[PDB]
Amino acid sequence: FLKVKNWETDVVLTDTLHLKSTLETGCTEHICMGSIMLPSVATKDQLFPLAKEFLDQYYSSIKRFGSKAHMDRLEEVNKEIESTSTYQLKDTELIYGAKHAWRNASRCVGRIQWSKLQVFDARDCTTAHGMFNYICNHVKYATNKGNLRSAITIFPQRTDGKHDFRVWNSQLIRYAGYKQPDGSTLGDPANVQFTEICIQQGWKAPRGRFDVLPLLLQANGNDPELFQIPPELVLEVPIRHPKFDWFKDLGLKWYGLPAVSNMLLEIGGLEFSACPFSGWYMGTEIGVRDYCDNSRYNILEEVAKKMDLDMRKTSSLWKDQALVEINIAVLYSFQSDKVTIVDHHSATESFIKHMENEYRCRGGCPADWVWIVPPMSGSITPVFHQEMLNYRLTPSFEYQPDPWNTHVWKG
Amino acid sequence: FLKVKNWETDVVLTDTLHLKSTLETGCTEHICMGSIMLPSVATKDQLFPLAKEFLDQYYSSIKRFGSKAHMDRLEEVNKEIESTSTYQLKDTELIYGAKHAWRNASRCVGRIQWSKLQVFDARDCTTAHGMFNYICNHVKYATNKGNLRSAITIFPQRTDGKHDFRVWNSQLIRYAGYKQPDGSTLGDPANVQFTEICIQQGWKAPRGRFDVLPLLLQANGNDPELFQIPPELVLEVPIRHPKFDWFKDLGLKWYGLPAVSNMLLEIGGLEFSACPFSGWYMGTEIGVRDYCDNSRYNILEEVAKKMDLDMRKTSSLWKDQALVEINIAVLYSFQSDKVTIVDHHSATESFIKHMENEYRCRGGCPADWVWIVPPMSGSITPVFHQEMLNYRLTPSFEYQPDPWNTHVWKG
Ligand code: HEM
Ligand code: HEM
Ligand SMILES: CNCc1cc(F)c(F)c(-c2cc(C)cc(N)n2)c1
Ligand SMILES: CNCc1cc(F)c(F)c(-c2cc(C)cc(N)n2)c1
Ligand SMILES: C[C@H](O)[C@H](O)[C@H]1CNc2nc(N)[nH]c(=O)c2N1
Ligand SMILES: C[C@H](O)[C@H](O)[C@H]1CNc2nc(N)[nH]c(=O)c2N1
Ligand SMILES: [Zn+2]
Repeated sequence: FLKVKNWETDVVLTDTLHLKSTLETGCTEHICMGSIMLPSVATKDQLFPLAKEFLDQYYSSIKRFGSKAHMDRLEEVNKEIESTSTYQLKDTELIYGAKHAWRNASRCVGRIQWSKLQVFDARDCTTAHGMFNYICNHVKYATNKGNLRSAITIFPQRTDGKHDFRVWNSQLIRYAGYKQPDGSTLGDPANVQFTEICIQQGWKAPRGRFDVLPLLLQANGNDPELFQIPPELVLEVPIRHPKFDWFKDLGLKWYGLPAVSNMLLEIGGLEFSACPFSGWYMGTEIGVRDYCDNSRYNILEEVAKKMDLDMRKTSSLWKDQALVEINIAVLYSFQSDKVTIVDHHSATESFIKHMENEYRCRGGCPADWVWIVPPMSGSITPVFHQEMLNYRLTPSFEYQPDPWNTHVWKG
Repeated sequence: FLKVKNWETDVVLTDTLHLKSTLETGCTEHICMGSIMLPSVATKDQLFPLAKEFLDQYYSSIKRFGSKAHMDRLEEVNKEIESTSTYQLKDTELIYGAKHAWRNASRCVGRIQWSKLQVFDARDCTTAHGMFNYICNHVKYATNKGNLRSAITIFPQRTDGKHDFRVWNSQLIRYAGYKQPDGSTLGDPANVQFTEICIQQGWKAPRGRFDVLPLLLQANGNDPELFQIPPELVLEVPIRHPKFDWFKDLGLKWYGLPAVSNMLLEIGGLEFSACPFSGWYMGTEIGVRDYCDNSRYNILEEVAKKMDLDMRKTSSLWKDQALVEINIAVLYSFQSDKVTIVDHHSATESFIKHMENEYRCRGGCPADWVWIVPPMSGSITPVFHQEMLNYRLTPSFEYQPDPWNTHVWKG
């Protein structure tokens, strides 16, 4: 019945939710792997315990634990796992499972919103075109004219393994990355291998900077196909500073909608290999990681110059100073456009408040300190000072291999 | 034989040193405690294995593993643990053990220096006055006119338990903290309970801000006694900015020498309860933690004002902007005074290089990501992007209770 302390407010909370934890973390009694980025077909025997566990907590949630309805649904799913060696989720069960996959995502600082999630049931989808249509309506709904709304679209679950629905993009909206004749890189270096796959499958690249990538959609295990998101559905924010008018000359912009598409949603032992989900951006993901990561857009070089900073000396903190301006500007631009965004102080304060609620009415909140603390100004945000216990609850979002490493291809 | 990756350079290194790990981390297979700050008399039976292990690696180090000298020293220490149920370290063994306690300190970003350590053997000390004298010569030597040098002074080891040598200060040099009649706090709020103990034992407090605290020294389990470090031995740096002359008006200064005095040094199963050790400061400990921690000096309030920043809105990043100036100033002040200091970019780069050396010639480097990453500008330093394995090797520095919670007092 462990305790976690906050070393800024002296607040203690008691965690018992970790007792319901099931999966393994990577750590042992003699080694901690909490800074490792990714540490490590199904059968019908394994499937009923997972189904039972999920069903027991779902009916526990609607305040009908063990009622006739719960007992009949247990027997019903049991027999469906006899008949088909799989089963199907109720609409209500799918919405509960998705909302709790988010709720349980220990690397997510935005979970105070977890119960406000819009679930789009695309389990009737059969083709890549159908996926494109579903994905388009997700983008339009979640963007909502810049008044962004959280959403997830859930495609058919894995069955045999070789019939998988997969979005090959890592995010629904990403900027292209092309290498150069002189060896360097234009666009987004993260995506250079994906940008090349698109071209290998027929993409005709407008080889510039902020070129939105096309979708690569694989349906029912078939080879994936290219589709272009109507550019009117792709909302973008131009980045200006509220002081420095040379900022516009920098010519930077980002897309409004963060939408992860490469993860796996697990519910009651069922695996949804395509489940794109979207929220809104925290400022630092664009301004610190996207723009100033050394292997991403890498703009500290220029923003420092155009401020005339002492770049000769490492200890002038020219890099730090240019970093704060960039994030004031990303924020400023998004807000003056009514496009939803959150600064890393408001987001981290909300997560402390979210943590308090979870410990009260749930007995804990799995949390990954390495990922919750923002990538700048860490100790002036309250989560730096907050002990967190990390553990794996289900339903959950999991990593999965890139599909071009697994897909027994064909044509 | 685990692997750790750097996600900025794609470099991989292989860790086998973790196999020599002995102590437990707090984590299990189902919970990770890597963000918990402090997770959890000796006998003669437990003592020989610890002595043997330490001796086997010491003689392995001087390239005489298993020689006659090693076999005789094993038998000699064995028999001394028969005779006294304890044993005594050789001068060479004490220096090796201390240097490796540092080398093994997974929370320390400065370990590239671990083999340059000056060891002061105070095991002949018998009185609090003798401790004062030893501590004074440590301060003078390590300060070295601002050309700081690393050092440790090792007082008699624990024997029965009730005869402990302890420095009651948490650091040799700290600023006093006094509460106020109006409820607030002057000085350093961290130390308000220690500042009060000093007064309860007879300290006459010059109730101001940067008042250097007196030593509280307990010798051979006796009640501790107060001593004032000659102020000429306490080097201090006045904090000015290289742009903002209102900075001097702020009237800030810090002491040059970071010297931890409350930790326990463990060598071959022997426990040195008083082992003050000192290096030089990394800029962010003063400028970010000491000055801008909410429960420390808490100056973001004023530095923001005197810059005229948008403090009405949380998302103006006024706090971030005022943070970068303060750390440019702490650094600038220390350097213009020839007083050794390191910026968080140079320090974190050196630790990557140190990590590479350890994996090569040692098979690993225990490392605590939560503590290695600096408390500001985290992801623009290379350690943010560096996976680290944490594990506990011995010799080691350990936490221990504050002595005023344990000391069976008297007079
Ligand atoms: C509501 C607005 C949201 C905000 C402000 C937010 C914030 C964040 C941030 C800053 C990250 C770190 C991303 C990174 O550094 O790679 C993250 C990760 C994550 N978010 Fe949230 N998020 C939001 C909505 C959502 C939604 C709707 C879901 C799922 C339904 C979700 C699930 C996750 C997951 C699973 C991760 C982990 C990604 C990984 O491990 O690579 N978030 N979130
Ligand atoms: C050579 C210059 C050094 C630098 C730049 C340096 C840097 C640091 C920093 C920034 C911390 C974090 C302190 C905190 O946030 O509380 C730390 C912790 C630590 N340092 Fe180093 N250090 C140096 C020398 C030393 C020496 C000489 C020793 C021991 C002989 C040492 C042992 C430790 C230990 C044991 C900790 C952990 C303290 C704790 O867990 O609370 N360091 N160091
Ligand atoms: C591989 N890391 C995952 C990842 C990469 C990105 F690019 C993101 F934008 C987000 C993300 C996702 C959501 C729903 C909200 C938010 N604020 N960020 C997550
Ligand atoms: C309880 N945390 C430990 C702690 C507190 C402090 F105030 C320090 F200054 C240091 C420290 C120690 C050394 C040898 C070098 C350095 N750069 N910092 C460590
Ligand atoms: C090595 C380390 O685990 C890696 O850099 C992690 C650190 N924490 C992070 N935290 C967030 N939010 N996003 C990230 O990509 C990372 N990267
Ligand atoms: C909760 C958390 O473990 C605590 O704030 C830690 C985080 N990392 C730290 N890292 C350093 N270097 N120093 C600290 O005091 C802390 N505090
Ligand atoms: Zn761990």
